[PDB]
Amino acid sequence: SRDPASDQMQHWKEQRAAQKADVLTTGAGNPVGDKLNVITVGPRGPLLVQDVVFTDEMAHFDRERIPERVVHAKGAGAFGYFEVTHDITKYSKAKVFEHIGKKTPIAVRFSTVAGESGSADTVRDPRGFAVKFYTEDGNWDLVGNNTPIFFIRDPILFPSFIHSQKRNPQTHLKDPDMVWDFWSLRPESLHQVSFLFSDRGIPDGHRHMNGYGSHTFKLVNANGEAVYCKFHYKTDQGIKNLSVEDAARLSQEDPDYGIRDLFNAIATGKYPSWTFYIQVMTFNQAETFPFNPFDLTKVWPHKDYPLIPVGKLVLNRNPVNYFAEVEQIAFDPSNMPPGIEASPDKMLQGRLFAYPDTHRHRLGPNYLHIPVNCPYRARVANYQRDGPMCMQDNQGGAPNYYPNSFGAPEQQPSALEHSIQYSGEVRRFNTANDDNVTQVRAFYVNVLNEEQRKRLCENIAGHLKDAQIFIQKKAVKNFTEVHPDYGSHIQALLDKYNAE
Amino acid sequence: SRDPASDQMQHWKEQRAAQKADVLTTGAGNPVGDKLNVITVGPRGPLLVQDVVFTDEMAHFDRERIPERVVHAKGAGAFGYFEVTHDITKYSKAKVFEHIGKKTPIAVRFSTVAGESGSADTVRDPRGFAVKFYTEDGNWDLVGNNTPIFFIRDPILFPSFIHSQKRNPQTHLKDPDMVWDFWSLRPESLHQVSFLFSDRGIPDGHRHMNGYGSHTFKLVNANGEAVYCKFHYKTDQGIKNLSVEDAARLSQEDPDYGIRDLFNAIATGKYPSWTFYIQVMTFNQAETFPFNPFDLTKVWPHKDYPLIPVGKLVLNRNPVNYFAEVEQIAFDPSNMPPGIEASPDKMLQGRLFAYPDTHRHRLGPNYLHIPVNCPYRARVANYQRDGPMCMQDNQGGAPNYYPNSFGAPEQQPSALEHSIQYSGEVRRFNTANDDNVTQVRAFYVNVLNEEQRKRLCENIAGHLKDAQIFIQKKAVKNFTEVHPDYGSHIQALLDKYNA
Amino acid sequence: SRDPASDQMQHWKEQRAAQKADVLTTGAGNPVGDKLNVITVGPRGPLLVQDVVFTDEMAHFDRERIPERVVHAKGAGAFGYFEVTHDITKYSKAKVFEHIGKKTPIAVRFSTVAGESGSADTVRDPRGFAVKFYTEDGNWDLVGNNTPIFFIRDPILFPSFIHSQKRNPQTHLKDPDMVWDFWSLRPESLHQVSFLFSDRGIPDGHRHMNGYGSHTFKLVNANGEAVYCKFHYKTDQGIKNLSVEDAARLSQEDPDYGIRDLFNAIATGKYPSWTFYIQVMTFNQAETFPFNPFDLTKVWPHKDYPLIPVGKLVLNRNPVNYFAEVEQIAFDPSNMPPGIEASPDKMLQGRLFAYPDTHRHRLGPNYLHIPVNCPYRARVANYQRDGPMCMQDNQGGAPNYYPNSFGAPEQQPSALEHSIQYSGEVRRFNTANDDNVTQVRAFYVNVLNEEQRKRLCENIAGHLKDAQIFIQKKAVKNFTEVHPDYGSHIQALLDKYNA
Amino acid sequence: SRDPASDQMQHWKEQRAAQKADVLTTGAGNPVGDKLNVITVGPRGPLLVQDVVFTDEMAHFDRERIPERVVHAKGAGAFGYFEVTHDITKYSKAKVFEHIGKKTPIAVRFSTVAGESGSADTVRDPRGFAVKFYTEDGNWDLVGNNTPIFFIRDPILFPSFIHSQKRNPQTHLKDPDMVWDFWSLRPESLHQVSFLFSDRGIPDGHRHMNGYGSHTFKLVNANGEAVYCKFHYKTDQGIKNLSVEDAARLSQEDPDYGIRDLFNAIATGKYPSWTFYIQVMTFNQAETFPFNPFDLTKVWPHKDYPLIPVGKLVLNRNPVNYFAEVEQIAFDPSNMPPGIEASPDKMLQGRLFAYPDTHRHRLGPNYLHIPVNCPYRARVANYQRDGPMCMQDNQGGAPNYYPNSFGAPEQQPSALEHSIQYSGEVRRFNTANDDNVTQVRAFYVNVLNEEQRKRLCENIAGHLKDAQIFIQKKAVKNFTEVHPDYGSHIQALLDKYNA
Ligand code: HEM
Repeated sequence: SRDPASDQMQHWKEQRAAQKADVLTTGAGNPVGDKLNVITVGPRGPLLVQDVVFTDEMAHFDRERIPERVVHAKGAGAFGYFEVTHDITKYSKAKVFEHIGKKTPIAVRFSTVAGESGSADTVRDPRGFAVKFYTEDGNWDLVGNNTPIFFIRDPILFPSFIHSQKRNPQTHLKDPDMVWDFWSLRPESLHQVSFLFSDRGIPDGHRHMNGYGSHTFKLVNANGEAVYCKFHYKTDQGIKNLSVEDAARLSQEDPDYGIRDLFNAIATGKYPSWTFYIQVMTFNQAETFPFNPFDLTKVWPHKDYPLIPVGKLVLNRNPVNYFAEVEQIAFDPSNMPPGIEASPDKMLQGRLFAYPDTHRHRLGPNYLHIPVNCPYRARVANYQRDGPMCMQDNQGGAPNYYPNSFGAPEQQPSALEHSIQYSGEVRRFNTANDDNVTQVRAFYVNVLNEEQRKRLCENIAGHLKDAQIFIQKKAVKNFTEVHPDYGSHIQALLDKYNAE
Repeated sequence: SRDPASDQMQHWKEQRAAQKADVLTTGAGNPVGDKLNVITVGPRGPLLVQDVVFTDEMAHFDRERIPERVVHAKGAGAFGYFEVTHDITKYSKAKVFEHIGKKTPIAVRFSTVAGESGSADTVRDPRGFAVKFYTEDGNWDLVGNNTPIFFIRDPILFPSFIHSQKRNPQTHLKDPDMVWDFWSLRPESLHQVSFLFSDRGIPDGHRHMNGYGSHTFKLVNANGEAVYCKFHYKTDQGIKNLSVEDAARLSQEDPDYGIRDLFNAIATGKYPSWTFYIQVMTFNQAETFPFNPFDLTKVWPHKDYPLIPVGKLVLNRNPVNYFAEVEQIAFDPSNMPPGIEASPDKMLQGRLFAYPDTHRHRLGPNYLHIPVNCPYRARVANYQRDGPMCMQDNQGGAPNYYPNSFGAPEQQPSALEHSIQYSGEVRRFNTANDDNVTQVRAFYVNVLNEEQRKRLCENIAGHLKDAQIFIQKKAVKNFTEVHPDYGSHIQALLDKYNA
Repeated sequence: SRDPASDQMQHWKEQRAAQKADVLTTGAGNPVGDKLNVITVGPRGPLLVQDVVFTDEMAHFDRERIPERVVHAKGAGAFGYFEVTHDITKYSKAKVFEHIGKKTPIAVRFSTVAGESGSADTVRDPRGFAVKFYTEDGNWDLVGNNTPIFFIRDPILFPSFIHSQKRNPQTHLKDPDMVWDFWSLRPESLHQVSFLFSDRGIPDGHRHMNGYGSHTFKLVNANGEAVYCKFHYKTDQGIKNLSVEDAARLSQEDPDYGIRDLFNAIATGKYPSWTFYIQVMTFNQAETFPFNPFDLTKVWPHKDYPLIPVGKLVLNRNPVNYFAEVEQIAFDPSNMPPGIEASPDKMLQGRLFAYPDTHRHRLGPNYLHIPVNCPYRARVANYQRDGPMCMQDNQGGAPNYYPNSFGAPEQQPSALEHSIQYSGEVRRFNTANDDNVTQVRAFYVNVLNEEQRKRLCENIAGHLKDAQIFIQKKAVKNFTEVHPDYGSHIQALLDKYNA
Repeated sequence: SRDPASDQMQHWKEQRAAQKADVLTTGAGNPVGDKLNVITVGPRGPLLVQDVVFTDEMAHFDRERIPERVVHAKGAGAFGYFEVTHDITKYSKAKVFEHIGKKTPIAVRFSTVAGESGSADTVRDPRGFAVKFYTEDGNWDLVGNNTPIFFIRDPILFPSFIHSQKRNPQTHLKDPDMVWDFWSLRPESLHQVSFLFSDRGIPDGHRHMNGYGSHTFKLVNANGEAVYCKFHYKTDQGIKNLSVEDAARLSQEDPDYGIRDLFNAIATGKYPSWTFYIQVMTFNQAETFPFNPFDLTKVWPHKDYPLIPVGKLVLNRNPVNYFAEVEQIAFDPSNMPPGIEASPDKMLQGRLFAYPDTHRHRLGPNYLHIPVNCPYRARVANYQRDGPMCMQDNQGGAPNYYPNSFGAPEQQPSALEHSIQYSGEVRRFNTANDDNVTQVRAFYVNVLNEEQRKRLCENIAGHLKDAQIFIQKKAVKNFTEVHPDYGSHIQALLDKYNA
C-alpha cells in the first residue's frame, strides 16, 4: 500500500472482483484469437497484409497524439462543483448565481505556460486556473491565472511575447536574450514581472495558490442594470510557495509533482477548496478611476473596492482517463451565459476569438461534442450542422434555416446583450505609456518587505545576468524608474555575476 | 399532399403537436437574444468581435464540408435487417448465420463510381451496394457491386483505372481518350465493359438491381473446415433498367432520382427485399477449376456451382440525417467476423488496407466512434487509446498494455484464423494474360441475344466514337478477339460516326 | 481534328519530341521495377506488406480528395493580367493603379453557388467572379458576383440562406419548400431574386457576363482623402444568356459547358476581355443618399454616379493542373493593400473573417504557401512561424518577436488604415425593413419590358409552384408589394399549375 | 563572449550589415502600419473585426503546434554528408556506394524514446539515430538506435510496450508497475534491458554514442546476388557516458543538454565523425546460424561476422530553423533504393508500414513535399496526384494513369526486387521462447566486468524497487535464469530498499 496514485492499476483490478476478463476485440468489435504474434508465411516468412488485427491496432497507435496547447501545455485536471453561499443577484441575473445553496458541476485544469508537454511542474512561471461551469443557460468558462495582472495590455503583442518565452527558432533552446529583449522594451510588463520573480512565482502545488479572472468583466441584473467586476478565488488551503532550491530539485526529482499532489489529495478525502469573491465597480467610479479600468496591467485596490463573498469552489473528483477528460478539455472565454458579459478590455476582446478558433484546430470543428466539453446541463438547439466527426444525430431532420415556418428553435429576446454607448475614431490607439511604474512602486514597497525585496532582486538578477550587457542596461533603467533601490540593488547583483 | 420526401419539413412540424419551439442557443448552449442581426457600433457602424453568436455560427458553417469518398461519391442510404431463412452452419460458424430466424440489424448504401458529389444518379456506371452487419462478434461489412466481376484483377492498377474514368488533369473534363486508352491496353476489362455497356448498365433505381460480393471469400465451419464462396443477393423487386433515352432525360430532370426513388418506397411501406445466396466451392474443385478461382474477371457458372439460399435482406427505414447516417457511414471489407475470412484474391487483398486507411483521412482516426459505424451490438475492449476527437471514455483507466496481470481484456483462442499452406517465390507475378475472352465470348453469345447484342455494340460505339482513331483500332482488335461479329459490328457503327 | 481541350494528352505527348519517358519512381524518389503487378507468395498466394511500391501509391490515392468549397463549389479558372488605362490616382494610392500602362498578373475563378462539385454549369444561379491581383504591396483579392446586389444585407442570415438553397437534411434532395419559405420571410431578397429569375439568370458561358464587387468599398489617395466606391467589370464579348430550354439540355449534354467553353477560347487565342470601371461617391453624398449606401440590396444609379474607366481585364492563359492552380486557389476579401479599405457594409464586414477562416480548414493553416496563393510579387516578412506543412524556410533563424533590437522586419507608418469617426450604441440594429420594393419596382418597370416581364414571372412561377400553397401566398403578397401586376401575373400562372 | 548557441540572434543581426530592416507585412504580403496596437472604436472602445492584421497573425499563431512523434519526440538534428571510403560494390549495387570518394548529402536526428516534447535529454532511455541519404536513386532512410538489439522481436507488441513506457492512463504519471509488469512478462526483453541499465544507458551527448541499423537487411549486387547484413556506425569521438549523478543534475540544469552540445560542436568546426561498417552473412551461414538471423533480440558475433569498413559519416552543418528542418523531417525505413532491401525480420516488416502511415497523420499526405523530406537529388515522376497542401505543379497536365500511349513515365525493369522462395503455413507463429538468456548470459559475463556488473544490478534495483513485490519476484526469476548471480545480486539490493 503506497500512495493512491501508484496503486491505480492495483485498485482497478480490485474493482473486478469475480468478473472474468473482457474479450479482446479489434476496433470493429471482432474478437482476436492471438494479439501477441503477427501473421507470416512460415515461422521466418514475411508479414502479409492479411493481418488486419495488426494494422488496426498499429494504425490507431500511429494516431494517438494531437497538437498540444500552443500555451499552457503542461497541466492537471480535476472535477467538483460550485456552491452559492451569498446572494449577489442584485448584481447579475446569471442562473449560476440563482439562489443560495445552488450547486453547479464544474471542471478545472491547472497548468504552466511556456513549458512543453514533457516539461516540469515546479518552475517559475504563471499558473493556469480554468473553470468550466455546466449551467442551465449553457457552459460558462472562467479562464484565469494565479496572478491578477499580466505582462502586456494589448493582444497584438501576445503571439510575440509568448514566442520570446519559448525556444529560439534556430537553436531550439531557451534564450535569455529574447526573454529580456522584449521585456526591456515593454516596461509595462514590470508589474507582472515583479510578481513573477517574487515568492508567489513558484506555488507549492495547485492547491496552495489563488485564482483571479484577471480581466474586467461586466455583470447585468434582471433589470438590465450593469456593473463591472473582477473574479477572485482564494485557496482555503493557504498560500504556499516552494523555495528556488526545492523547486529546482523537485523540478527533476518529480516533474509531475503538481499532478501527483493534486490527485493524491483528492483520492484521500482531502478535497481542495477555494472561496469565490467579486470586486464591484459601478460605471461612475469606472470614470473617476485614476487609470484605465480595463488595463490588464493594473489592479483594483481592495480598500476602494472590497471583495464580496459569493460562493465556494470544491474539487472532489479526479479524472478517469487523462487524455479524454483533461488533455481534451477546452475552455472558451466567450462562453458566457446571460448575466455575464465582456468589457472593452483589449486583451479580453482578443481572447474572445483566439480560443474557439484554436480549439477547432487542436481538437476539431465539433470539439464541443467531446463529453467534457459538451454542455450536458443545457439543451443545444440551433441551425448548425455537419462538420468532421459529427456525433449525436446532427440534430436529426429539423429545419436548418432561420427563420422558418416549421417550429424550429427560436431566439429568446431576454437573452439580449447589454447595450453601451461609445464614440470616437476607429484606429490603433497606442497604449504603450499608460503608466507602467506607479502601481509597481507601491508593490515593491508596501506590498513586500525587506526579505522579499531582497529575494526578488536576487531572483531577477540570477536570470537577467545571462543576457547581453546592452540588454541588461535597458532592463535596469526600467527598474530604476520603478524605484531607485529596485534598480541599483539589481545592478549590484549583476556586477557580481558579470564579473566572474 | 405530395410525395413523403417533399413533405419532410411538413411532417416534422406535424410531429410537434402542442410542443413549443426549443430555445435557440449557441454552440456552448448559451441562449440567443437575436440571431437575425449582427452587432455593430451605430446602425451603420462596423462589426465587432464581441458578437460571438455570429462567429460561433459562422465558424462552424465554414467547416461543414468534408472530403467526399474518392470513389462512389454520389450515393443513398437506408436501414433494415438481415434474416436467416436456411441453415448453412455446416459451412460457416459466423454468429450471423447462427440459427434460422435470427435477425441482425443492417445498414446499406447504394452508389455510382466516377461521378462526383453533385453528379447525376441515372448514368451508365457500376452501382455500389454495401451492407453493414451489426453482429455480436463485431461488425461485418459486405461491400459489393451490382456486377459479379470487374475490369482489372490487380489492385496496383485501380488508382490508374479510376483516374482514367474521372476528369482530365489539365482541362478537368471527362476524356474519352483516357477512358479507352487504358481499356484498350487492358483486354481483361473486356468482360466487365461488355457488362457495363449492356442493358444492365443503367438500372432503374437501386431496388431493381442485384448485388454481389464479387470477390471469392473463404468460409470456416465450427470444425476448422474451410471452403470458398461468393455472395449474391437478388432483388425481390425484379431486374429493371432505364433506356438510354430515359436515363439521359432523368439525368437532368431529377439527378437524385435514385435517392428520391428509394426514400419514397420505404416511406410508403414499400420495403425493398433481397434474397441472399452463396456459391460454394471446395478446396478440391478449387484446383480443377479451368481458371483462377480468385480471378476477379471470372465468374462461377451456376451449373457447376448453384446458388444456395441463406436468408433475406430487408430495408424498412430511411435515415434521419443524411450527413450523419449516410455521408459518414464507412464500410471496411476487413471487417470480417469469425467464420468468414479473405482469400488469395489480389483485388481483395489490396482492399483489406485501402478502406480503413482512406477512412482515417476522410472521417478521422476514430471514425469507428461515429454512431453509424460504432459496433454497438458488440463490446469493444482492446488496448487502443487516444486519437483526435476521442469519444466515449477512452476505455477509462484500464491497463493499456498486453500482456498484463491486472485483468484487462484477453485474446480468445477460438477466434484464431484458418491456416493454409503456401509455397513459391515472392515476386510480381504477371496476370495480364489470364485469358480475357473465353468467358466474355460465352457472354456475348449465350447470355445475350439478337437485340441485346445490337444495343450493346451500339452503346459502346456511341461512346468509343469520340476517342482518337488509333485508340479505336486497338479497342476493335480486342473486341474481334472476343467474337468476329462483336468487333465488325462495332467497326461498322464507328465508320458511320467517324465518316 | 478536335477542340484543343479534347486533344490535351495528345499535345502533351507532342511536346515530348525525342525525349525519352521519365523513369517511374515511388514517392521518395526510388525507381519502380514493375507497377503493374502486386507482390505475393507464389502466383496464387496472399499479398505482403513488403510491397511498399503498392502501398505508397495506394495510400496517397486514398488521400486525393479534400473538402469542397462550402459554397461556389463548381467552378473554372484562368490566368491573365490587369492593365491600367486611365489615371485615377487622385482617388486611390494603390500600387496597382500607380501609372497608366502598368500591368499586374492576375488569377480568376468563375463558379455557381449551391451546386456541388459534380453539378452542372448551365444552371440558374448567381455566378462567381473572383480576381487575384499579385501586386507589389501584397495580393489583392476582388471576390465578386455577376450581379451588383444580393438576397440579404446581413451576414448572420447567410448560413441559413445557403442551407435553404441546398439539400434537405433528411432527404438530401433540393427542397422548394425551404428555398421559398426563407425568401418569403425575407422580402429584402426580392431585388436579387427578380434579377436571378430574369434572363441574366443563366449566362451563356463565363465570358458573356459582367462582374461587380457588389459591396461598397473605400478608397484612399496619397493625401489620406477617402471616398466610397463600387467595382464593375463589363465583358468585352457582350452579355449573352442561354434560354430555359437550351440551358436544360446542356445541363446534361455537357455539365462542364462553362469549363470547356472558357478553356477552348483561351486555347484558340480568343482571350476574353473585361473593362474595369468604378462608381465614386464622396462622404457628402453618402449622407444625402436616399438609402443606406452600404446596403448590399441596393444599387448606385449610373445617372447620379457614372462609371469611370480604370483599366482592362485580360485572360490569356489556361491552368496546367486544375487541382493545383484552380481547386486550390483561395481568395480573401480581406486581402486589400494600401489605397483600398473596407466599409461599414455588414455583409462585407462579416466576409472579412469567413474566407480566411474557412481556407484554413479546407486547405490548411499555411494555405498561403500554395504557389497560386503565395504573393510572389511581394516580400513576406513578419513574425509568424511554424504550422503544419510549413514550406519554404519558416523565415530561417530570424527574431520571431516584435519589437526587438536585432534588425527584424519593422512596421511601415505609411501603411496605416484610414480613420473614421463613429458613435452610438453597440447592439444588433434591425435592418429587416430598409425598403425592399422601391428599387425593385424601378427594375421590374423601367429596366425590363413586356417580354422580360412575362418571361420573368414565368420563370418564377415555374419554380415557386412546386412549393406549398401557404408558402405560395406569402411570396405573392411580397411580389404584389413590388407591383400589382408583378404579383397577379405570377398568381395567374400559379393557379394553372396548381390546377 | 559566449557560446555560439547563445549568440544566435546576435550573429544574425551581424549578418545584416548596412541592409535596412525588411518591411513587416501580413500573410498576403500587405504591409503593416502598426502591429503594436489593436483597432478599437475610441481609446477604450471594443475591438472590431476590421483588424485583419490582428486576426491574420493571431489565427496563424493558433495553428503553430502539430502532433508530436508518438515516440522519439525529444530530439536534435544536423546535416552533413556520407563519403564512401571502401569498395563493397561486390555486395550491393546501390548508387550510394557507387565508387570511392562519392559524397552524398545526409540528414540526421537524434532522440530519446518515451520522453515527451518538453522532456530532458540526459535520461536513461535508448537513443534515436536516423540518417537520410539524398541519393540519385531516391532517398534512403536508415533509421537506427544506439543499441544493436531491442526489447521485443514482434511488432504486434510494440504499441503495448511503448504504452507501458509512458504515463498511466488515469494518473498521467510514469508507472514503474506498468514498466516492469510487461518486462517481467516478456523475458525476451532481458538482453536489451541489461544494455539499457548498463553504463551505455545514458550517453554523454549524441556525438559519443554508436549507431546501428539494428535489423537484418538484405543486400543485392549488380548480378542479382543477395547477402544479408547489419549496419554499424561507430563514433570517431569515442564512447562516453554520463554518471547517474551527473545525468540527474544535467537532467534539470540543462534539459536540452544534447541539443546545445551538438549545435556548439558544429558551430565551432568540431564536426562529429562516425565510421560506417557492415556485417555480412551469406544465405548459407544464415541457416547454420544457431539462432534466428532475423531475431531483433540477438546480435551477430564480430568473431564469426567481422565489421567491414564502408565509409565515413560527417555532420558539418546546423539547422537554420528547427521546426522546418528538424521537427518536420520524416524518416521512412521503407525508403530503400535498388541494392538495399528488407528481410523476414518481423519487427522490420511492421515498420515498413508504421512510419509512412504515421507521417501522413503527423505532417500530412504530401509530407514528402516539405523540403527536408523532398528527394531533391532525384526526379519524382509517377502517377500520384492531388492531396491536401499540394505544392509544386502536381506534375502539371501529364497522363495520370498507367499504362498509356502518351509518353508518361515508365517502370524500369532493372529496379525489380530480389525474389526469395518461402514455404509453409500462413499463421501466427509464436516466438515468445526463442531463447531469451543465452546471449544475455554471455553479455553479463564476458562483456562486462566486476564494476559494470555491480553498477548494472544497482541501476536496475534502484528502479525495479518501486514496483509491487509480486512483480519484483517475477523479474528476479527471469534474471536468475540469465545467471544465478545476476538475480541474487538484485534480490539483495531489493531487500534493502524493500526494508
Ligand atoms: C456575407 C456573405 C458571404 C459569406 C459569409 C461568404 C462566404 C464564402 C465562403 C466561406 C466561401 C468559401 C471559400 C473557399 O473555401 O474557397 C465563399 C466563396 C466565394 N464567394 Fe462568398 N460569401 C458571401 C457572399 C458572397 C458574395 C456577395 C459574393 C460576391 C461579391 C461572393 C462570391 C464568392 C466567390 C466568387 C467565391 C469563390 C472564391 C474561392 O474560390 O476562393 N460571396 N464565400
